[PDB]
Amino acid sequence: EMEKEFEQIDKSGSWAAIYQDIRHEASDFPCRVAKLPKNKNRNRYRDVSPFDHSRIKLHQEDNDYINASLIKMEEAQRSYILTQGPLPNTCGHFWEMVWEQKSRGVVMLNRVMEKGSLKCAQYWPQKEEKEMIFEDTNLKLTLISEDIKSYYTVRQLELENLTTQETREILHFHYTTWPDFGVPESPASFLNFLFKVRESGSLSPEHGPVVVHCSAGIGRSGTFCLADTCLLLMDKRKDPSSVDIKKVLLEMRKFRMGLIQTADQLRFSYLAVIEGAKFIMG
Ligand SMILES: O=C(O)C(=O)N(c1ccccc1C(=O)O)c1cccc2ccc(O)cc12
Repeated sequence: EMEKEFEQIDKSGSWAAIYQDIRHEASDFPCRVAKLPKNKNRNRYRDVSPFDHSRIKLHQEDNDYINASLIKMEEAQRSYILTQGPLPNTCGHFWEMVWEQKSRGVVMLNRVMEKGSLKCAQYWPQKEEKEMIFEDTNLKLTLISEDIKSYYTVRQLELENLTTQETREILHFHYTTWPDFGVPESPASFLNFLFKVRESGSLSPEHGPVVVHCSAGIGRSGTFCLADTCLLLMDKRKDPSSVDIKKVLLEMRKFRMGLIQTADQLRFSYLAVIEGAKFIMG
């Protein structure tokens, strides 16, 4: 029982202590390509880089670098591409990846501006009549429709490979209510957001992996992925009480560094899963 474990950590207020153990045990792999001088401007943060073994490679002979990692959960049979919020110069790389990986959905967990500063480039068109064109990767992006709700917004986008004239419908799932500081009050809205993404089929195997991001693509993105897999795992195994979130997180951390950046975030992940399990259980 993780809820029981939850109350023990809260009781003895040892969240920070536990988050730190996870941090210490976490994997550590080379990020050589990410550190190459040529890719300097392709990274938003100096300390957040994709391990070389799990990075996403753009299908171009020039520079195949993009700060994104493929997190493959074998047991859950769920894959996710966690990446940083694109930069002024990597928006075309970002959509090239979505196209190349055959992604159906894009999950954004932050706002373009937070705490008074740019946390992500405006990488999608805000008006139907103002489509965007990324000349470097020869891609056209069009806002087909948008649905703004209290806690999030779903956008229907059309991505066209100008080279082939081929087009695909991309679902933009944007969580707009994540607090500037700390984590959400209750996991409620977050979980609903997750289920909406699920319902879309964006997380399903008949499509490429979903593309998730916030600013660094490790903190909030990690929460989204950790929560989803754990819930899925409790839905698959014979004993849902066997799903160890700390264990799952460490497994994901073999694919990208720093998933879950704070003890608050970790605590929140527990809430999300515990609260999500009460509903998803039936
Ligand atoms: O974009 C992220 O991965 C995010 O999770 N980060 C956070 C880290 C600690 C506390 C809160 C957050 C948050 O945004 O909810 C971040 C991780 C790594 C580097 C970051 C640089 C700037 C920033 O605003 C958030 C970062």
